[PDB]
Amino acid sequence: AVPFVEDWDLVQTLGEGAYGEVQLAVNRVTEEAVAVKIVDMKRCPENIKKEICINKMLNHENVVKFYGHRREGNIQYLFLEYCSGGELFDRIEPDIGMPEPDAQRFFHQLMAGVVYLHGIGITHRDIKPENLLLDERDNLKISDFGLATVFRYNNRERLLNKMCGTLPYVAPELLKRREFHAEPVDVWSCGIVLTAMLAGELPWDQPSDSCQEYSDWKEKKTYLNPWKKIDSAPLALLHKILVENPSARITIPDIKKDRWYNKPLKKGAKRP
Ligand SMILES: COc1ccc(-c2oc3ncnc(NCCO)c3c2-c2ccc(OC)cc2)cc1
Repeated sequence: AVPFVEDWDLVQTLGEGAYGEVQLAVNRVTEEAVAVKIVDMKRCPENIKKEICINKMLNHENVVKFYGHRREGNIQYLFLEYCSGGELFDRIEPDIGMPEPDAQRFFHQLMAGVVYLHGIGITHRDIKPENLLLDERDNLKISDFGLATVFRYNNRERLLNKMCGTLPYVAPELLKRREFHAEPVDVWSCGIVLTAMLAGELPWDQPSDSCQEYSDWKEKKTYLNPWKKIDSAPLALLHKILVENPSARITIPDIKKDRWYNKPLKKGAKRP
């Protein structure tokens, strides 16, 4: 009943996506901020319709909250939780990474978000530091469900076959096999994200037989970069995640039992 609370000012561009751009909107009355993802549809309808649908299913503290959407002509609007900390990508110093206690905390929160999605039968399919945003308290939130899909419905798993994602994060089976299980693919990409956080570099362009850096890993040459920059404990976890055979790859229940994952490293937030 308050006269102007449906009014938002568009205060700046947060960035450009393929679809279009994202602008920071601020309520004229409350000063609440939200991100507005703008998707130029004459530039596709299949992508955004499913993205919205999937967003309506989601409610979790480590997943960017979906507030709504409007069609306003040929433009789709998605109203989303504003994550003022920006991309996890920007917290990774090239060639260095970040402090191991920060990397562990981000990884904990990433697993909590991924457990949530998988528990409701959704696979994100493009996990990478660009899509892991950070709120004002540096809490990690999984964003962009534009490539997400259902892998479980009525308690029945469906195998995937659409190739998608981003090559350096993509699991080797998605390049080698016609069909593959969804969950190990997201586990793999989380491993590449962990590697990036701890070494400040991606291990290979793609996990194919034709990629020298990938062969080196499969030959256990961890005296090379990026592996040499990583302490033995997290590296042991990475040996379990970055396993070529997805049926042998560690699952998330088992990641939660891993020694590094459970290693005390980090004290509270600066006077919490
Ligand atoms: C410090 O600079 C920035 C830049 C972007 C953002 C940002 O905050 C967001 N909150 C919600 N969604 C967001 N993006 C859409 C998917 O959910 C953002 C972003 C943002 C927006 C666009 C972008 O493209 C480069 C990268 C990050 C936050 C801070």
